[PDB]
Amino acid sequence: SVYDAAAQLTADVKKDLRDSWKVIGSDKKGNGVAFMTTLFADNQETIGYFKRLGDVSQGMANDKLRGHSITLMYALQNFIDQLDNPDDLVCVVEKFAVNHITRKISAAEFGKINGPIKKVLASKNFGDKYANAWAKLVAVVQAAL
Amino acid sequence: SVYDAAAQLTADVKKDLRDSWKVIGSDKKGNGVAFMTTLFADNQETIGYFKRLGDVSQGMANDKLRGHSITLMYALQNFIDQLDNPDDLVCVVEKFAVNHITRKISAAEFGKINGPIKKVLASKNFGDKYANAWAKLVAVVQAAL
Ligand code: HEM
Ligand code: HEM
Repeated sequence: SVYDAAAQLTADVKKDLRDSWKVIGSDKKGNGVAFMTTLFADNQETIGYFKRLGDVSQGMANDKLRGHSITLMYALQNFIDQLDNPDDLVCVVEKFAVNHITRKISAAEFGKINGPIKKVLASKNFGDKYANAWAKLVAVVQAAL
Repeated sequence: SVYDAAAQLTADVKKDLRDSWKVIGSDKKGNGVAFMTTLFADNQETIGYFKRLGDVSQGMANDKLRGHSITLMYALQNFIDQLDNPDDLVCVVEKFAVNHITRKISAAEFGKINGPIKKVLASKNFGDKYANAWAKLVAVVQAAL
């Protein structure tokens, strides 16, 4: 199933992912926090999963949230680096899913990250074309949940 | 404390970490798997913590082990990237510690990774000077467990 989702990552899709990541990944702390604070603002209900982070309204200044946000970006870095080898992408995606499955995060719940990603990409001037590419990457993860 | 341990990362220690990582981080899959197989060989008692991975003697052929090994390298990449800012290094280290604390991995247990790191580093022509540099980085994580 994960392999089938990975099949949607065509040559053009992988190219758009790498080009956008070249910019997005250049500031992991800034964009990582941007992803999270946008998620919490557009889908307040997701905050229920992050009680451990404490006062998330503090944003960047919250050490726990900042730590989580930076770390989140290295999972994407991992995914992006394995794009040319389906076997490695799949094993890393399934490895990543383990803890999220334990947390009872469904594919539908995980999909809520698409909105924030689209908004952050747009703030960097990466249009719908790029948003659709990232949605496909997220779909690979969703297939493992 | 983790804040006191982070201060132990002096100028030259950070420099040796970067120079060695430039080579070691070049092949995350190969070196990551080497780290793990060496750990399981020198400390068979730690295999119990990785029951989910299955037959760990299969090495590279074991998809779950390969997935974990590659992922492990991105945590180190994270640490190396935060060396410039002690505040970020600390929040990233504490974030990383959460799941290991939940698994009841003690500071002493975590320290068993020092052997494997020294051996892989030696196989790449990086001697004691570098092994000790990495031990100091590992000590920062140990302080958070
Ligand atoms: C593309 C998006 C995402 C990425 C790359 C990502 C990445 C990560 C990473 C690397 C970790 C640390 C390792 C672990 O514990 O598994 C993590 C932890 C976690 N993730 Fe995900 N995640 C994403 C989306 C989500 C979403 C949408 C939710 C919830 C609706 C979620 C909830 C969690 C929680 C609760 C933790 C633990 C936080 C803590 O207490 O420190 N993740 N995630
Ligand atoms: C250089 C040291 C190490 C690094 C960088 C590292 C990194 C990681 C990462 C990134 C994960 C995935 C995220 C998570 O679930 O927390 C993880 C999982 C894990 N780590 Fe650590 N780790 C290290 C050493 C150890 C040691 C020494 C043990 C115990 C003897 C250990 C036991 C575990 C276990 C059991 C898992 C879950 C494996 C699975 O079911 O997939 N780790 N570690």
